[PDB]
Amino acid sequence: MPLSQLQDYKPELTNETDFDLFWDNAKALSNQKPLHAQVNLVQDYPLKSISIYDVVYDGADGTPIHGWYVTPKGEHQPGSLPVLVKYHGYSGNRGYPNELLQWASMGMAALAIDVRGQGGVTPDRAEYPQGGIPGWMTLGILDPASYYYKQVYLDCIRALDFVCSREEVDASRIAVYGGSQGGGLALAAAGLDSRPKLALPVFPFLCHFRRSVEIHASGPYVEIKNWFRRYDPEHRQEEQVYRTLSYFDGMNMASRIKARTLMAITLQDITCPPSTCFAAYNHLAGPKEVRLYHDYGHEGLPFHEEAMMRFIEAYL
Amino acid sequence: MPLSQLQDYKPELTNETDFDLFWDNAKALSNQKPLHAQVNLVQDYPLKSISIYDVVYDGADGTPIHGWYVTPKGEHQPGSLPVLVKYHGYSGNRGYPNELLQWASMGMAALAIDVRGQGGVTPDRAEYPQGGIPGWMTLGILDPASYYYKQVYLDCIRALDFVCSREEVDASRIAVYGGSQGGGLALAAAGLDSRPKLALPVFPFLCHFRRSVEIHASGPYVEIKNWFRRYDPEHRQEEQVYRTLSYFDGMNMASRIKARTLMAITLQDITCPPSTCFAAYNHLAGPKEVRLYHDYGHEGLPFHEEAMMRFIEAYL
Amino acid sequence: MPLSQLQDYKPELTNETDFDLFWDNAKALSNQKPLHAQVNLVQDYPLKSISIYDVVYDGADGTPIHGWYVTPKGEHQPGSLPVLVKYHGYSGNRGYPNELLQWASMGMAALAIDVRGQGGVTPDRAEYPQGGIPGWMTLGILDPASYYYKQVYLDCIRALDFVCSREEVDASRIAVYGGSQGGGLALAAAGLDSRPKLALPVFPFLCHFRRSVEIHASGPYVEIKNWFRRYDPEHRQEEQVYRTLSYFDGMNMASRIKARTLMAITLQDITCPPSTCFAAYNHLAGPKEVRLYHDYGHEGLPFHEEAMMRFIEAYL
Amino acid sequence: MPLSQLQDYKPELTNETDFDLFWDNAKALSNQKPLHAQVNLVQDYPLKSISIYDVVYDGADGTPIHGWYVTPKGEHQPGSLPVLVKYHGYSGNRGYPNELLQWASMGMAALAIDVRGQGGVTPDRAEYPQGGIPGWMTLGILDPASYYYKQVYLDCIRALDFVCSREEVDASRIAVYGGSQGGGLALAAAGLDSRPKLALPVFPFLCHFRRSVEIHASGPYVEIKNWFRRYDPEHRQEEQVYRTLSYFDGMNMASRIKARTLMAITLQDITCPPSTCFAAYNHLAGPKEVRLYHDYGHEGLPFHEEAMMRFIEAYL
Amino acid sequence: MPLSQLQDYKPELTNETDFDLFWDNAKALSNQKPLHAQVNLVQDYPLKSISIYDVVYDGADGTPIHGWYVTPKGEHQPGSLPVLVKYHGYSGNRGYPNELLQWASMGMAALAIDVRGQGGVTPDRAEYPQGGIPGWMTLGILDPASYYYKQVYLDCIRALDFVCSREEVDASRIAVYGGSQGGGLALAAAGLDSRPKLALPVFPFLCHFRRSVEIHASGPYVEIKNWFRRYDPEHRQEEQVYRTLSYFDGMNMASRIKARTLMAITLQDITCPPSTCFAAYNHLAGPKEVRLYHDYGHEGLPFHEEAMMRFIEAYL
Amino acid sequence: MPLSQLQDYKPELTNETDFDLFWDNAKALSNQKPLHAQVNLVQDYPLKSISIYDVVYDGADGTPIHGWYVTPKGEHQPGSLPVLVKYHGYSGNRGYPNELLQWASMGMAALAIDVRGQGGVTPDRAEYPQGGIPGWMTLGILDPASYYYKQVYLDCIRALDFVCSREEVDASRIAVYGGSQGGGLALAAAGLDSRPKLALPVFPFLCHFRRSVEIHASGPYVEIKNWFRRYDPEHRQEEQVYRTLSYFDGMNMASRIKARTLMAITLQDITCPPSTCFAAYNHLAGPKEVRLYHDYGHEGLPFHEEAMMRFIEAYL
Ligand SMILES: [Zn+2]
Ligand SMILES: [Zn+2]
Ligand SMILES: [Zn+2]
Ligand SMILES: [Zn+2]
Ligand SMILES: [Zn+2]
Ligand SMILES: [Zn+2]
Repeated sequence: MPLSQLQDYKPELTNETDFDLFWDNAKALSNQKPLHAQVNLVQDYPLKSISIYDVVYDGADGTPIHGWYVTPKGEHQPGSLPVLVKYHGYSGNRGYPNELLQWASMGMAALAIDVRGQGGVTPDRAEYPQGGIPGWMTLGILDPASYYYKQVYLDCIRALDFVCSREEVDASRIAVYGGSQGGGLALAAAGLDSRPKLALPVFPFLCHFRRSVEIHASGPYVEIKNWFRRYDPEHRQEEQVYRTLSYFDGMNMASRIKARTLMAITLQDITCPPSTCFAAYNHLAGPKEVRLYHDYGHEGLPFHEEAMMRFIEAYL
Repeated sequence: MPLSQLQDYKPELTNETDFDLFWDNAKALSNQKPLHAQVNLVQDYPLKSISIYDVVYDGADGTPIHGWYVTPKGEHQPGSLPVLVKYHGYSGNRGYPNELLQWASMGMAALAIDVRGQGGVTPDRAEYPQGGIPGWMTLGILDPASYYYKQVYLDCIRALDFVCSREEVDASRIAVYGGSQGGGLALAAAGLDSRPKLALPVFPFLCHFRRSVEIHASGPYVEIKNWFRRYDPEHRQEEQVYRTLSYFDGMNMASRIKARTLMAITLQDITCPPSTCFAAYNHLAGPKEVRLYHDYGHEGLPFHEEAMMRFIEAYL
Repeated sequence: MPLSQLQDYKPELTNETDFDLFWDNAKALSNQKPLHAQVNLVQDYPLKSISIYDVVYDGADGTPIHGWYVTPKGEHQPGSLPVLVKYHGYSGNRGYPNELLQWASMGMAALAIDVRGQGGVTPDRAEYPQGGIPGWMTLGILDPASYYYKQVYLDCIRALDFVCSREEVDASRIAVYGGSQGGGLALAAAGLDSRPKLALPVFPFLCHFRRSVEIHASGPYVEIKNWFRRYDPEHRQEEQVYRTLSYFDGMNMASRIKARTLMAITLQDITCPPSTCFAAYNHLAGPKEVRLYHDYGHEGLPFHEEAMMRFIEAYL
Repeated sequence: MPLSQLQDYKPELTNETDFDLFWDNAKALSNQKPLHAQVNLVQDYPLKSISIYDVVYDGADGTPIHGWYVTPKGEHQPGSLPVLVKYHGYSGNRGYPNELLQWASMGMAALAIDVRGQGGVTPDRAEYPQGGIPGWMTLGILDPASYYYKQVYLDCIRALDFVCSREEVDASRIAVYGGSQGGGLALAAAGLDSRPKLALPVFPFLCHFRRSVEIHASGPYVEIKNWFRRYDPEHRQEEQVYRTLSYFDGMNMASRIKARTLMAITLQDITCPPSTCFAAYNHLAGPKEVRLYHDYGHEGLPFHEEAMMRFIEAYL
Repeated sequence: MPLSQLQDYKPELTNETDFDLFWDNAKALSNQKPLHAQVNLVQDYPLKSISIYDVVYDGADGTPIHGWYVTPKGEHQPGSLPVLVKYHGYSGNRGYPNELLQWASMGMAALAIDVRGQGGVTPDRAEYPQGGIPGWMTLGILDPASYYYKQVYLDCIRALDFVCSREEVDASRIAVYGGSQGGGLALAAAGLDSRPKLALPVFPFLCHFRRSVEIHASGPYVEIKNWFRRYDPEHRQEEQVYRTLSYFDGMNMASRIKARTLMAITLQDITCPPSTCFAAYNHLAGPKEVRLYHDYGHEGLPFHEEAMMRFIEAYL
Repeated sequence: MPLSQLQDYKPELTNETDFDLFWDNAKALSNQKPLHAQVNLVQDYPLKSISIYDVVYDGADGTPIHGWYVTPKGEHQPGSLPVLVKYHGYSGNRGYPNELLQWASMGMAALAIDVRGQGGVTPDRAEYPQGGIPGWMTLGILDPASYYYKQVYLDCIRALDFVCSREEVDASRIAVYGGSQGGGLALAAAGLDSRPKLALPVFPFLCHFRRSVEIHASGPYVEIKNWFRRYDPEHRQEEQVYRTLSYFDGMNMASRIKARTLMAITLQDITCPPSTCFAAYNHLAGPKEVRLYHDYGHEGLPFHEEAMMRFIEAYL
């Protein structure tokens, strides 16, 4: 897709008429299950200008979700610290505490959590009706009530609960952030919950699934293709598959975001094609900015750090 | 490693002292769990020379294992039919019933089963303490009691319980067969159970783990290397990782096989490298024969089918 | 080409006005040359349900063409058995007798032949006026009377004469099938001869030659571009190259097919692109069905075996 | 090379008798050229807990070398701040000020400089006798006095003079750090200068040149091979090429390092192969530690940040 | 862009209003530096049929440009000999004198020169305000006056002055030739100077710069993309970049060429895309002819030698 | 293999006892069959310093062999011109008359011929008993009397009868030259016939077949490996295959060469590996010289032309 085409690219929403009903039912599941947040301070870490906490809280179905919570060292009044909540890339994990340093040295608290079952210490306790393709995208794909990303989305909202359980945190100054899957999950946390003030998705995955699969996006979108290869080579269940996926689709989530958003889009990206990123961005309901990186694909953006900082200082 | 060294290659066993104890505990756990076999005749399949059953039995933890059970059509006396159990490759499934025809046309019954959680309708109900690398090789890798392949090997022994429960089947004429993961599973079945008379591993996976990994074998062995990359970059838990895997290592299973064995090894194979295949082959306790395909890798072997037919006709 | 355009794609036929006269003359060559069939029962083969014959008969120019002819065991009444003729892929051969087991267990005969000069025991005794590119697609390319595929199309017709010469065979129940080049040869056999009742081409090669070269199909179509590279850099003989190949083109054959046809088309195929396959399917002159496999390329299709067996049970 | 041998690989020093005399003459010539340091406070950076200066100093031939110099915010006591000098990888640059954040938040000053002529605003004003291969590895390669890395190794040392000219900086607590080319530059700086107290090379480039080229390392070592291709196909000038490179070789620089060294070595690295890194490590004249990452090549080492930081805290 | 559109493709010229004034200011400053042309006869080169000279003249900034100059043997009259000047590919050099033998066996003189800085003995003495990407495409890119190909273009013209100052040579029968980079230089040579009678560009590089970058052409055009990556990720300096490059574009030069031009264009070339070559061709102002090699990419064209010889004989 | 042991690598000759008898017999038949050479002068070729002839002679089995025969223009005394015979690379052809110009300008006659069946107008009249792999390496491989290179070798010896039958040629000053397959044919022409004075093989193909195959050389040796994949997966026919190829092997030919030889060997060559070329070099019987190009693979060698020209001046 050429560029002035991408910038007006606004395909029709795929949300089923029961989208909000499905979600507030899923949120009722979460409301009945307490956080039971365990927070243990790490004192053997060499950075020293920040406080580092090892965190675990219960997901809606009892899965213990692990994170790192970091603050500036020193005394903080109740409701004084802004907070950034960071979600991570497909197969990754909470990372190391020092990657939250930038946020803490701006005066902010920050949280990085594991996505259940991925390459960390957080397991996946949900049960699925059938097997799948290596990875997570195809687990429970035939029914949205059992789909892998239902409990993931709920784990991501309960991270906002954890931050607001801390009295030093200012609940009116929450940003959600992430690259790729991380960016998908920030769109969903800002789409499903009212509390986030800013969203900063970078090349978000989990957007416009039908198109992503159709144009042979690389990376984890190929799992959905491999699903059809093994389960349904004539595409007879195609409709059930894309219907299930519509409830988690970032484009549908974007139509319900009122938070101010800064999106980063990379024009040579073949894992999260920019037409899927622009699909979501142009359905954003609140004010928004975009950074277009013409010659970058799915990879590190060291220059984007400073743009995110400016944005946060201006509006958080 | 050159061919004449391949066949003198007999590295030390890595079985811990309690290998047999770990397994007969896991087996006694399976012995308390009835199979609850359900069978259902497929009506209107194009082949009318065979009867085809859609089959489900419970694993030891209650997971419903699906399969296909195929016999020559018509009457058979109790205890008359020899039987072949087929196990499938990594990520695959029970396949299609026409792939078991060959066996039925030789007057045999045959069963193919799903491996739990892979590309089939058979899910994985076991719980793991942590997440993992996409795939199944790293689930529960820190403790053999909770490791993925524990319940897989038990499902595979329970496939022998299923075929032995068929009244038409002759329980003294059972063969176990599979390629790659399939071949590893057939060495497990024959290693952990006395009933199989023949074992037909094709390029068996799950053999000589520490060598597979260190010589940088491609395919699923790479998940173990990626475990290290994410969880343990200085290899401080390498000892626990390879002691977990030793309980499941086909080289240690081979040492308890008394069945007559026909192994295929492909000399250009970078996925199940031939030194790891030879290492298990050179520890087989019973009679054995090998087919060496010099210019083939990890790929379909059209000529091998005939070689297995002759072996089966001669000895089963 | 996008799926909705693909299905309606029906380009102009390239057949020259003397297309049927050429083939009439080429068939008169075949009429001069008797078969001299030799049939020899294969002994000690492990499948005892079937009788397997090792077969040779002469091509029109005298080339000994070898095959496997397989029947159900025991005697059969004159004219009783339906028969399947199998043609193989580019560089392949007659295969192994066990690959025709499925047809015998359905109560049918079957025949698999070598294509002349390819990777079996059947040489190519035709003489060509010039050299060529490695392979067979460019031999004699400047004159259809001397082109590689004339004597090949005639050996394919003579395979049908071989089967009708068998006492047990029913001439009114002949099917022809094959994949890739075999699919092309099946199209040729049904379009040039009236005897075949069914045709089952899978992603057929030798279709819409000028398109297949122009869009840069991989695999053997590349030999034609290489021909221009070596013999005709400026495309001065372009019109004569495409004229020669128009006489062998499956799209032209398909317009003369009255047999009922089941075609498989793989949508990601880059060796036999689907626009070229559909170009033939949409010129077929008899009843037709298509199976379209969205996420497969040029590869094995284990699900298609059952679709073919059903088609043959229904219609042969 | 297998691991235990690799850990003890200590090949013979290639330094000419000349080596210290050559560098004595090059350094004396540099000391005739004032620094002419210019420093400009960056305003309107979003962080605010650090002071950020845009920095330029003269190289020994007048080239204006650019950098970022970063301190914790506020005034500091004379001679109080430890300092980290970071040199960058092949083709890169001084990066972004936020990348020096972690050093500053430990109480340290930090300087990141451009390597002359590579991907930043610092040109290269040195003149060379011939042309060369794209890149910088082959510029002046027939004469050590005109070789690209002579003015580069002097620019790096003059970075130590710029930090020492800052009143806040403690000259007895200097650490030199870098990855790849930067690891190479760090070994040179610590080897040709007596001021660095710590060296932290990550998979250093510019070590054991003759072995690097002849085991066909990837990356910029390829430029040297291409030099032979273009200028000397039969290797008649090879002894002059390797004599030149010997004055720059990290292994020869290591035998002159008395500073305490922490080296990161990647085992699968094919750009800076592990034998070349180990050759240097085993010639280091001071106290040393190694981190050996088995499953990592030429890539980011995020776990390594924590290890450098603990090392800086115990010893800087 | 398909074949019939390619041929008519005549995009708008990008030359700025001051294009002619940029170039007569660059020539003014070239005019003031005398050629200082020196020659030197090579002794026992094995071809005795030809006179072989090792040659050196000064570029406009005193860079000494080395060449091979070849004439038919013995002494010649004043003004008798026609002459062909050959420019070389990206990163290459003057070649070997045997490569000019064919032009000399036609009773011509021939000159092949090094392009400054590339893979020969000729250095580059121009100074640039910043660094660059490895290679030469990005040196001085922000400023037309400081751009790498300014002095290159001037050295290519002064090659003309060198041949025109040899007594044997006939200034009215000058041809300029070369492949890829050489093709672009030949374009610029015949477009900036009145003297060449014939131009023979082969798949010229340095043509239609914006298009070459935007369609992801391989080879050196990718350096301009890597420039934006490293220096300007949001393309805020896109305009100055392409402006600079417009002073050097073959398209703009070709407008001013009144000489007679034979252009080889390769339809599968991904380094020098046929659209950019046809853009330059359809802007030629004098007579022209084209050879369109359909199945050739960026490579040797042994058949094109004869065509160039025919064009020369007929018109030089 | 490392260079020191390459230079002393002289493995065992694989010639059978009947190697000389085989070739005695094939040459006796060849000697009974006249050449019936036709020779027609080419007109309107732009060069003029040369006389060019289109040539055709009969092979020993009746294939018409086509070539180009080139001399200095004008008349010449009987027996006065030395001659170079050029054989081409695999899939190639006689090339263009301008590529012989170099040899003509030295005062020589030059002949380039076609290899039967390859990318020219020369067909292949031989009959083979079986099929093969695409290309010509496998044709007739189970029997030396029918092997493809038997009649090629004889046609190469008949190129010498053709040049000796020309009045102007000096039969005592024949040189045979070629690269890759051409180098193999040069070695066979010098090993089978007594007339050539010089041999100039460049990276000879057709050497030490068993090694080349078993170390996985790319290019046409891969045909022999593909022969085992298709015909003989378990290598039951490996000694018949290598016995056939031993009759054609350049290493065995080299044992019988009396002529003076200049060999170019490329050290990074993966198509014609250097140990296979050294195996031949080290069995040469007469005097010899080598040029080792250390960083070159299977590609053009523009510096080698001059060294060959020096060799020919010195010794022809
Ligand atoms: Zn959707
Ligand atoms: Zn182990
Ligand atoms: Zn056509
Ligand atoms: Zn050295
Ligand atoms: Zn432009
Ligand atoms: Zn041999």
